[PDB]
Order: sequence, then C-alpha cells, then structure tokens
Amino acid sequence: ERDCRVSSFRVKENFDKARFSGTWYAMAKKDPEGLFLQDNIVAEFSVDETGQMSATAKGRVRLLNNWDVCADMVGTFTDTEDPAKFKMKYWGVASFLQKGNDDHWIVDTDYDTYAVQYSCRLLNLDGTCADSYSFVFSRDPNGLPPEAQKIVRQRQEELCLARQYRLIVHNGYC
Ligand SMILES: CC1=C(/C=C/C(C)=C/C=C/C(C)=C/CO)C(C)(C)CCC1
Repeated sequence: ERDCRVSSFRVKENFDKARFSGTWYAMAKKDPEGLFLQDNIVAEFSVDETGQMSATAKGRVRLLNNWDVCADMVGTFTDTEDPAKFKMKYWGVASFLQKGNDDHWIVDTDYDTYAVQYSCRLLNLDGTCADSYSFVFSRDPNGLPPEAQKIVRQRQEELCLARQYRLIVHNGYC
C-alpha cells in the first residue's frame, strides 16, 4: 500500500526546538553509504536567543583499517518552510573528521522519550531514497518504554526502513 517516496514521508507537525533541546541517546541506526558513526552515539541539541538550533554529537567511528576514534561533531541547523525539516551543516572539531550538509528531518518525537530522525542524502529517479540514514533517539540511555518503542517501530515502517536498523551500543567508549 504505502509509498516509499521521500516527499510522502510525514514529519513532526508543529515541531518545537526548545522542547527538543537536551541530551539524546542513539538506540538504533540505519547507516548510510560509506563512513558513519558506529556506536556509543550521544547527541546534545541546543537552540539560541535567535531560534537557531544546533548540536554536538559523539561516537565511535572506525576510521580505515581499525583505527577507532571517538569523534566529536558539530552540526548547525538551518530552518526550512517545514518546521520539522532542516538543513544540517556539520563538521568535526578536528579538521580531518568528516564535514558535510545533510537534510535532517524530525519524523516524530515526543520531546520527553523518543525521537525518530531521517535523512535522505540521495534520491532515486523514482522519488524514493537512494541513500538515507535514520536515528532512533532515546532520552534514557537504557532504551524506550514499550509504548514508545511501539510507535517508533511504526515509524521505522512508514520510512520503508524497518528491519534495516541496528542496535547501537553505549559501552563506555567515548
Ligand atoms: C551533526 C550530528 C549528526 C550527524 C553526525 C555525523 C553524520 C557524524 C559523522 C561522523 C563521521 C562519520 C566521522 C568520521 O570521520 C547527528 C545526526 C547524530 C545528530 C546531530 C549531530
């Protein structure tokens, strides 16, 4: 039935920055092509007097050939007409770690438990994503409540990504 075309994906209606600030732990990930954050991912969202959201993240990264850094990144969110959609310019603090611009959308969150993020880097000629990533976020490093987990799993499904994720560890690494 449902359509996996990016423009169809629903986002978090009336998204609120402030409400969203804080720490978030990465419980599950859907990796994109190439280089990406491995595990122990923690993000920390913030917004300023100007209403511009931002954030720092950190997690193990397995640089080429087993060389495990503990990356520390910085993203800065440029708004869009859609409040749940932003353009995220990121970069690391060291200059060799990866820099980029990524669409960052908030598929759904409840500010206090979970958040589901999605990002489509490259679209297919059919409107579906050719290269995406998704992050399931939890306010508790221990995981989400069965009630929360249930909706999340529903979202993973509407993103045509269910069954593509992978649990993320937080073993102390960073
Ligand atoms: C900015 C940032 C994000 C993206 C971080 C990325 C995409 C890190 C990639 C690191 C690379 C792979 C380092 C290896 O050199 C996430 C979405 C978690 C949320 C907001 C903070």
